[PDB]
Amino acid sequence: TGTANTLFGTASTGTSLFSSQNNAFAQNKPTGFGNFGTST
Amino acid sequence: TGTANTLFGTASTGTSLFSSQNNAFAQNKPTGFGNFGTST
Amino acid sequence: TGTANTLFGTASTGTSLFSSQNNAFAQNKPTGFGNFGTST
Amino acid sequence: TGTANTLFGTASTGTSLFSSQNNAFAQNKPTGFGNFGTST
Amino acid sequence: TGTANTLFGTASTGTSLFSSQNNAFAQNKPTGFGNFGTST
Amino acid sequence: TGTANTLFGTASTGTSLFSSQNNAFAQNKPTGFGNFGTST
Amino acid sequence: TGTANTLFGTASTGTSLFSSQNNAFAQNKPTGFGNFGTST
Amino acid sequence: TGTANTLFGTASTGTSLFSSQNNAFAQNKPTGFGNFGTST
Amino acid sequence: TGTANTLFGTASTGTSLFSSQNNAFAQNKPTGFGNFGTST
Amino acid sequence: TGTANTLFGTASTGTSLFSSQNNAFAQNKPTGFGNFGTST
Amino acid sequence: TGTANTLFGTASTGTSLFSSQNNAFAQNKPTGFGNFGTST
Amino acid sequence: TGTANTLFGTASTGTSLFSSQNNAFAQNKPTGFGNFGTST
Amino acid sequence: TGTANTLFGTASTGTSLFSSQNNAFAQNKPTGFGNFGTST
Amino acid sequence: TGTANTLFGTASTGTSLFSSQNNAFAQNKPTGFGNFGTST
Amino acid sequence: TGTANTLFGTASTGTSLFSSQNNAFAQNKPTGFGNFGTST
Amino acid sequence: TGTANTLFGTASTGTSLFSSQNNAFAQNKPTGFGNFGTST
Amino acid sequence: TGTANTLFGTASTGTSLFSSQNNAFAQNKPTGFGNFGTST
Amino acid sequence: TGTANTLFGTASTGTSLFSSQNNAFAQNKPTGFGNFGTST
Amino acid sequence: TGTANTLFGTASTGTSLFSSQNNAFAQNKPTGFGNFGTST
Amino acid sequence: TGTANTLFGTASTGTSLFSSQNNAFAQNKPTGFGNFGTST
Amino acid sequence: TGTANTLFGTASTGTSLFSSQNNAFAQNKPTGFGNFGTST
Amino acid sequence: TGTANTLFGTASTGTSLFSSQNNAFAQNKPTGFGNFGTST
Repeated sequence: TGTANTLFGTASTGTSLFSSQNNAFAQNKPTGFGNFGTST
Repeated sequence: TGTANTLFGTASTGTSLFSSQNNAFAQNKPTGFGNFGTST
Repeated sequence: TGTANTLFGTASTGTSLFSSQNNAFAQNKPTGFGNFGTST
Repeated sequence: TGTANTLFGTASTGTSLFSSQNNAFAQNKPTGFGNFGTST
Repeated sequence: TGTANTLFGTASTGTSLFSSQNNAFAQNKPTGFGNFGTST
Repeated sequence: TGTANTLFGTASTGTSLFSSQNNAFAQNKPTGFGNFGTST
Repeated sequence: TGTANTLFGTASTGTSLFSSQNNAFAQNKPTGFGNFGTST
Repeated sequence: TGTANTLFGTASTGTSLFSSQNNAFAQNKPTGFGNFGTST
Repeated sequence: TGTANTLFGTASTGTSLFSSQNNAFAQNKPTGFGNFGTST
Repeated sequence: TGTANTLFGTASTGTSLFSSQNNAFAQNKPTGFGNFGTST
Repeated sequence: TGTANTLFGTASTGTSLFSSQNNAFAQNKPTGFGNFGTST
Repeated sequence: TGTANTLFGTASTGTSLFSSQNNAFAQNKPTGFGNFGTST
Repeated sequence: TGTANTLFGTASTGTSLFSSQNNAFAQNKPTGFGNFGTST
Repeated sequence: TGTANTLFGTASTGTSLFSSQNNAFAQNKPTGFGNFGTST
Repeated sequence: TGTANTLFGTASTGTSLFSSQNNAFAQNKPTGFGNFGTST
Repeated sequence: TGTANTLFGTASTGTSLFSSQNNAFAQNKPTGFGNFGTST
Repeated sequence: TGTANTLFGTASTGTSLFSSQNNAFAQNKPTGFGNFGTST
Repeated sequence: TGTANTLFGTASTGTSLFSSQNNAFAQNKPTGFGNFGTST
Repeated sequence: TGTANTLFGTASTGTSLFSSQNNAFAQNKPTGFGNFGTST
Repeated sequence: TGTANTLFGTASTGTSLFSSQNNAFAQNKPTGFGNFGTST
Repeated sequence: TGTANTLFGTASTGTSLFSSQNNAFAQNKPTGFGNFGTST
Repeated sequence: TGTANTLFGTASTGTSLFSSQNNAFAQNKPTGFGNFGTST
């Protein structure tokens, strides 16, 4: 109720859950994440 | 209820879940993610 | 209820789920993602 | 009720859950996360 | 009730849960997390 | 009631729960966490 | 009632729960945590 | 009622609970925790 | 009623509970904890 | 009523509870704890 | 009523409860505890 | 029931049911009256 | 019930049910009257 | 009930039910009248 | 009931039920009238 | 009941129920009238 | 009841119930009228 | 009841119930009328 | 009752109930009318 | 009752009940009318 | 009753009840009308 | 009653009840009308 981010990760190897949230009445350039070199 | 991002990742190897959320009344250039070099 | 992004990733190798969301009353150039070098 | 981020991680190996939340009436460039070198 | 971040970690090996929360009426560049070298 | 961060860690090996919370009427660059070298 | 951080740690090996909380009317650069070399 | 941090630690081996709390009307750079070399 | 930090530690081996609390009207750089070499 | 820190430690081996509390109208750099070499 | 720190220690082996409290109208660098070499 | 008034998000007033489950690697072996995994 | 008034998020007024479960590796073996995993 | 007035978050007024459970590796063996894992 | 007035967070006025449980490795063996894990 | 007035956090006025339990490795063996783990 | 007026935290006025329990390794063996672990 | 006026913390005016218990390794063996672990 | 006026901490005016118990390794064996561990 | 006026700590005016008990290794064996461990 | 005026600590004016007990290794064996350990 | 005026400590004006007891290894064996350990 709000931003509910769960993770379960059963019998896993290498699991992660990243979350960002930038709330404002005014916000100059809010990033969530930086640059990615390699993905997946 | 809101932004609900779950991950389950069963018997997995290398699982991730990235989320960004930039809410404002005014926001100059909100990125979510940077540049990707390689994907998948 | 809202933006619900789940991932399951069963017996997987290399799974990811990226999400961006830029809500505003006014937003100059909101990107979601940067440049991709290679995809898939 | 609010941002509820749980993790369960059953029989797992290498599980993590990162969360950021930048609330303001005004915020110049709030990041959530820095640059990623490799992902997943 | 507020930001409730629980973790359960049953029979696990290597589990973590990181959370940041930067509330203000005004905040110049609030990060949540620094740069990541490798993820997952 | 407020930010309630519990951890249960049953039969676990290597479990941790990090939490930061920077509340202010005004705060120049409040980080939550520093740079990460390796994650998960 | 306030920030209630409990930990249970049943039959565990290596469990920890870190919490920071920096409340102010004004605070220049309040960190919660320093740099992490390795995580999880 | 206030910040209530309990720990139970049943049949455990290596359990800890760290908490910091820096309240002020004004506080220049209040950290909670220093740098971490290895985590979990 | 105030900051109530209890620990129970039943049948345990190696249990600890650290707490800091720096209240002021003004406080230059109040840390709670120093640097950590290894955690968990 | 105030900061009530109890410990119970039943059938335990190696239990401790550390608490600091630095109240002031003004306090330059009040630490609670020094550097930790190894934790948990 | 005030800071009430009790310990019960039933059938225990190695139990301790450390408490510090530095109240002032003005106090330059009040520590509570020194450096820790190993913890838990 | 009452009205629901959102700009940027779900204004549900009806019987809104979300479910995410995983029944991965799960084996239902009933001789009689078995139901497994009913996510409505 | 009463009205719900959000700008940026779920204004639910109805019977809103969220569920996330995992039934991974779970084995239901009833002879009679077994239900397993009913996430509504 | 009464109205609910949010800018940036869930203004629930209805019967809002959140659940997260894991039934991983869990084995229900009833001869009669067994229900396991009912997350509404 | 009374109204609820938030800017940045859940203004619940209804019957808000949160639950997180884990039933991992848990084995329900009733001959009659067994329910296990009912998280509403 | 009375109104609830928050800027940055949950203004609950309704019947708000939070629960976190773990029923891990727990074995319910009733012959008759057994309920185990009812987290509402 | 009376109003509740917070800037940065939960202004609960309703019947707010928090619970955290662990029923780990716990075995309910009733012949008749057994309930175990009811965390509301 | 009377009003509650906080800046940085829980202004509860309602029936606020917190509970933390552990029922770990605990075995309820009633023949009749047994309830174990009721944390409201 | 009277009003409660805090800046940095819980201003409870209602029926605030905190409980922490442990029922670890505890065995309830009633033939009739047994309740064990009722932490409200 | 009278008002309560704190800057840095709990200004309770209501019926504030704290309890910590341990019922570890404790065995309730009533034939009739036994209650054990009622921590309100 | 009269007002309570603290800067740094609990200004209780209500019925404030603290209790800490341990019922460890304690065995209640009533045939009729036994209550053991009632910590309010 | 009269007012209570503290800077650094509990200004209780209400019915403040503290109790610490231990009922360890204690065995209540009433046939009728036994109460043991009532710490209010």
